[PDB]
Amino acid sequence: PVPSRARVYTDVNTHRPSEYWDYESHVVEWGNQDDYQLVRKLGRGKYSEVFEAINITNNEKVVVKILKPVKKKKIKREIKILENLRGGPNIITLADIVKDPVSRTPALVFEHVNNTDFKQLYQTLTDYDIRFYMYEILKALDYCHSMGIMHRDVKPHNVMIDHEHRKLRLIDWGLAEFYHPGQEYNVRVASRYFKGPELLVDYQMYDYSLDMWSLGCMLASMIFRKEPFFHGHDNYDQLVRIAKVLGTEDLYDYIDKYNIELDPRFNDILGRHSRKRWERFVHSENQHLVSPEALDFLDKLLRYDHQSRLTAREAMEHPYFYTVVK
Repeated sequence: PVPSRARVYTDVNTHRPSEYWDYESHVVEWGNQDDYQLVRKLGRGKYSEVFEAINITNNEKVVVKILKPVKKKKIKREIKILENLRGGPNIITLADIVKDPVSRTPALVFEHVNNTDFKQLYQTLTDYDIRFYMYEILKALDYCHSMGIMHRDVKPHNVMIDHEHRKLRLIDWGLAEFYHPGQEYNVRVASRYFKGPELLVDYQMYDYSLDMWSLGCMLASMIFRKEPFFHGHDNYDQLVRIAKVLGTEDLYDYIDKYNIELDPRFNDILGRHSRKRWERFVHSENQHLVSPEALDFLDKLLRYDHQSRLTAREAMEHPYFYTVVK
């Protein structure tokens, strides 16, 4: 395959001191674990467990994430990314790092986020709230991309919103990575329904624009009230579901452009499909969420060619957000 490079924030990391991105060399500053009282486990992932907790020194509600004793490399990567992004718009705030006595591993403490006030993005929102919260997610993505970081796991479960106060956080930076031009990355990132075509066709030289495809998948599910929008039964069927919408000729042009050697299974299952107009997904019960601006925006995110997709900053300038107070 031919190389690719991000068209924005291309060499951010190249120009930084090595300490910025060389997470393996990072030295952890430890707090005191007994400042935190675990209240209940909220969830369990492949690499962590998350808990509702209280900082008993000040009665503050916090979220604690105990990192499973997997590859230490991944632990330092998440910590370094969270410290580099700390204070950025809508980025979850890492307040402390303590050693859990039971797991014997680092436990990350997050402040200004709690399970009572903030909830995962599982709500059915109005047109205005979709635009408002999508703009808040874009502020987080433009910030992390501008800091040379790709999130690689954008999905509803990684967006926390306090609806009463209209606050949002982009969470779970466990799959995030530093972008370096020319670097090959693992394609086993993101949840199936949110995987970009680059991951499905095994193109490793991807970049920040992967997060923009995932965002487009979220948007399409919200405006069309179809969860998930691209509902593949496995990774092979996931690309067929995308191709039934966007067509196979632009997919094959994308594969041709980057000289991707396609898995032969895809040539057997893809067949030939033409692009559908978005109005094919509009019906009486979602038409109130659809506008010409929403369709144009969706169209500019959901493009096979990762270099052609809107970037997070270009998305912030799009007409879909003109109505959002900024």
